[PDB]
Amino acid sequence: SNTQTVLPFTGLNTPSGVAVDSAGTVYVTDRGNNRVVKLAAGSNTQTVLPFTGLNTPSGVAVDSAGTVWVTDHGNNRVVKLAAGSNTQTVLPFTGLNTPSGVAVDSAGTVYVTDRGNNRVVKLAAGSNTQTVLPFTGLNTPSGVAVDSAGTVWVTDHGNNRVVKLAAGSNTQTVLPFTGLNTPSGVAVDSAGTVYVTDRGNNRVVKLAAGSNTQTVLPFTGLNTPSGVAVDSAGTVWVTDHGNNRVVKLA
Repeated sequence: SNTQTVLPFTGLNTPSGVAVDSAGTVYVTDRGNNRVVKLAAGSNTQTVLPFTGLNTPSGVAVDSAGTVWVTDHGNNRVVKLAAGSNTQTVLPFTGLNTPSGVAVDSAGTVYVTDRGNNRVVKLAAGSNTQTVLPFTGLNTPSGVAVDSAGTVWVTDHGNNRVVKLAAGSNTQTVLPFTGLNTPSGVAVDSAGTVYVTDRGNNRVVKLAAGSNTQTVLPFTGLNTPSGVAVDSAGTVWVTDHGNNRVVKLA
């Protein structure tokens, strides 16, 4: 489209994370207001999800069954709400320090960027014991994404790079992005295109599947974009954190 639309959220303050489910519902962590909000496709009226006591919520993910996971960055925990639940559940992660991003795969496995500990942790579906993924050399990692094949992508925020780890691998690959300044969010689509919010450069970039060099997306007037999500139609949603808004691009 090359023409962005602003989503009709109201009263956002420094929105951080964004996720989109199969029905086109958009979930946003309204980080400055300690709340998570959602907008149904073609809806005009946002709903506030019944989380309690959040402290700078920073990442959000949503599975096929509509369960919502949120990184409660200030409380060193990850919380979830099942589709029809009014009580949040704290996941049995241990030792988290300022957790930032979260992603969930088709099997229900949850991946979290444990930002203050420079590591990525996972809770396999049906398991109560976390494992630490074998990334190396991370510095204050923020965004995380997982594709259909179980490959995990991480924005290595402090090192201005984006890395990936194939499932069951001891091999970390640095992706060929260029000139990144504080990459903070990452998304991958079913074709394997990777989208990254380049926060310090006020732009969003992508490495199209099969390409050796990045493209800058035709967004307009971004200020410190923070999070990115993609749906099955290729629509890109970005939390334009410094402008207290959420933008999308078909």
